[PDB]
Amino acid sequence: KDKEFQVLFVLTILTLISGTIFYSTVEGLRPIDALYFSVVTLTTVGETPPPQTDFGKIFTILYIFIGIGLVFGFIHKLAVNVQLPSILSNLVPR
Amino acid sequence: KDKEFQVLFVLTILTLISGTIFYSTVEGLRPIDALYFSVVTLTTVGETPPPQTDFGKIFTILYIFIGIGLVFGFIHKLAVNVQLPSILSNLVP
Amino acid sequence: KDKEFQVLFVLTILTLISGTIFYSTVEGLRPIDALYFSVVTLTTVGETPPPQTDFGKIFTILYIFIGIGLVFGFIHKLAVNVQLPSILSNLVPR
Amino acid sequence: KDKEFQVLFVLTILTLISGTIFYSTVEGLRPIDALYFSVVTLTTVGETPPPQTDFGKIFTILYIFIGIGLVFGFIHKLAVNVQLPSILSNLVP
Repeated sequence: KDKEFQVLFVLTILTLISGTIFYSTVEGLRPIDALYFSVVTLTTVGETPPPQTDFGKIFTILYIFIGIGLVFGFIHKLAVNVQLPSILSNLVPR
Repeated sequence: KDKEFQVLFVLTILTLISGTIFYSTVEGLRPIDALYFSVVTLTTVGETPPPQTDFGKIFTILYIFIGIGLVFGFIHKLAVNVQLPSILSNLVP
Repeated sequence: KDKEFQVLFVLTILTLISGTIFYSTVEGLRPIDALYFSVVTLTTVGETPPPQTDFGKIFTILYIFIGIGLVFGFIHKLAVNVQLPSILSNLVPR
Repeated sequence: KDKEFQVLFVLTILTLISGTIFYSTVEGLRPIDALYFSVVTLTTVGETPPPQTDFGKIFTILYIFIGIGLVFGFIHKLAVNVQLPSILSNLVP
């Protein structure tokens, strides 16, 4: 698998579980929506409203600075170490 | 050009067709809008509302993780291997 | 100045003038707003509504793919070749 | 740590204080909201409305160009020089 990708994967899931728990609890979201927000926020897509609560905004500011690096690193490794080899193997003629 | 840019181009179009098909079918969008969402979502611009359905949100979460890398790699190759040479050639007196 | 940064700067301004002209004309925006959109769109910040018109959406899709690379390259060079030296010079004790 | 991360940290806080002061004063926002906008705007997340005033839009255009590089450089250094070592040390049995 490659221990780095594996670890990046775990950390990213941990980061997303944490956001998911925080947003459903504090912003009153359904888990699906708290997870959805966490994800589109850390990947910087952002096509949702902002948080309503001041805790929500605060946590969110911290969550982005601490979380964006992990998330983008995971994507990088996924693309470089997972997807690129898959594509390679799939462009082989047999 | 080069087979690499060409392939990256095809994959990106495939990824965008797939999103287009998914969003028009599941979120009920006109193809233009499903394509428009796919594109602004994978490039992370996101200037639209979120998906309405739970399938839509689920697929979208997966589509971002799997798709952002391809899309940004394609833009990278386009910039480096297509646009930069074009600008070079067209700065020559 | 450094000819590369200079050229990147010009291209980015050209790209932004083009978007500014397109959006004020086709989406009916005030120039300030057409420029504002162009900018937050190419930098991927996106905190505006989408385009209304189908031409608008089409042009926008093409404008992002062709424009995001230039814009981010310009930012990179600005940060590396302009801002970093300024900061350096400004951390010198005299 | 290292003087570099430290400096990048200070500059980012300075850039965010400046945006905070600007937006609360010119766009009439509570400091929490002016800080919140500054942050999601420079990190490019953007999940809020745009500025209302023309000064606000102008400043914001400039603030993105000048500020995005600092902010992303700081995140880079934080990830590379702070978070990676922390994770390393805490994977040791």
